[PDB]
Amino acid sequence: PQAVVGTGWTSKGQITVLDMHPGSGKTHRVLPELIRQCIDRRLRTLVLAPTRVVLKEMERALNGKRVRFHSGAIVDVMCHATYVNRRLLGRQNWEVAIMDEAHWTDPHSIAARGHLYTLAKENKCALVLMTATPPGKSEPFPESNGAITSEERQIPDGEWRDGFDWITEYEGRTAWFVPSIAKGGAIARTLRQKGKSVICLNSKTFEKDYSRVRDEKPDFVVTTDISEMGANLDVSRVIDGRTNIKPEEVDGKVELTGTRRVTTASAAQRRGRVGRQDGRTDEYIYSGQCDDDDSGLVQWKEAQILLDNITPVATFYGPEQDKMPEVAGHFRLTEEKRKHFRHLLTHCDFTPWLAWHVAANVSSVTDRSWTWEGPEANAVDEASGDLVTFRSPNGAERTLRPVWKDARMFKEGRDIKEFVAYASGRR
Ligand SMILES: Nc1ncnc2c1ncn2[C@@H]1O[C@H](COP(=O)(O)OP(=O)(O)O)[C@@H](O)[C@H]1O
Ligand SMILES: [Mn+2]
Ligand code: NA
Repeated sequence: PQAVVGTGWTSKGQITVLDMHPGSGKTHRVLPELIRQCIDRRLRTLVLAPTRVVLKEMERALNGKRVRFHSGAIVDVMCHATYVNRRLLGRQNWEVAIMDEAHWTDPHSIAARGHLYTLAKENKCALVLMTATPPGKSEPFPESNGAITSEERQIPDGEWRDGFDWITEYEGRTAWFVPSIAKGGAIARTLRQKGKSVICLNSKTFEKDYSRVRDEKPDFVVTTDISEMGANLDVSRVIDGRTNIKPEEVDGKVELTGTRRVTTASAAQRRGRVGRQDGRTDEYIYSGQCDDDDSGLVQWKEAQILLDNITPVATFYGPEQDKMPEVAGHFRLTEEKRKHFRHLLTHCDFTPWLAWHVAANVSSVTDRSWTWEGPEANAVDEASGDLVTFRSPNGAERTLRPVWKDARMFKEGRDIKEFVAYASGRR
């Protein structure tokens, strides 16, 4: 059991980074020991899971302990997002905070470790960050429970016919990381045409399909970064193009153009899907280098948006603090507008970026004219190339043309149809 958590780790102001390689037992071994200690010492304790799947991991890992799981117990377990979103309103307090997967660059995750770091720094609580890749450390090839042979090869970027026999002549199960759902679909179509069984994991398919992997044992799992954390794919090979889709504010809009190179922490998680078992050798096949400079991504603005509205002078976790795009408190809203912000996040599935721009600028919680009164360049097109139309309750035909344009609302795991429900005032 890691050295720095024998005792004194639970002391107000203590920040414990556990740099623990993948498969090393952060979730199923170390966490139950930290909770057993916290409960014996009667310390009110917060546990933060990135995702529902890691939360369900924790429910098994903390089976037979007095713990309350959130969607007469002093340990609260919830998702990073749940914590931050609740703090946007009679807030609860804990004196120990344990964050699992504390590398995650989801804006709720950056915001939560920022708030907890700030509290720690003011002696309000003790903080434990657990991850294979602490923020600041640049290490794509961390340690494994078993050997991984890592090799650079050219990897197909879409459909292919000949020239990559090593993909289909492999005898074990593979996980192939792809930068988008669309790129995922084209890889999966080719693999199935080559007679392979394939399950696609992404935000649209996960809750139905993740549990199928264990059972069906497909030749391939074609997955986005959704599988970077707490996903057990039980594969012997990862194929990793080392790309991701990059949400970025460009000329006042959020775009999803093109690909960025992954961060070391992402490459490590992707490689981390294999080498989980000693006495087995697994493969990690990759293409090209990593890039730890993700400062231009909208996630940092979205993290500050969330952090400024859940708060001394609050900062990001120290290593990430260079990436706060504005002076602390810049994005704080009035109470009344934070209420609107929280509604749009929790009930309308808005990005933090869009929810902030709407709540800061719009007169009423009932106004929808912002969805059609944007500049002509912001008009949203259907697949067939026609501009999306819908009807306000008075029967007026509108073209979807939002003042604030976030491409994430109209592709890659969200549908135009759900935004139209909101724009037409059905919400
Ligand atoms: N106390 C325990 N009870 C049950 N399984 C455990 C326990 N400790 C470790 N394991 C198992 O050992 C492995 C630990 O890896 P895991 O906790 O996923 O690592 P990490 O979170 O550091 O990536 C898993 O297969 C887990 O189920
Ligand atoms: Mn884990
Ligand atoms: Na399928």
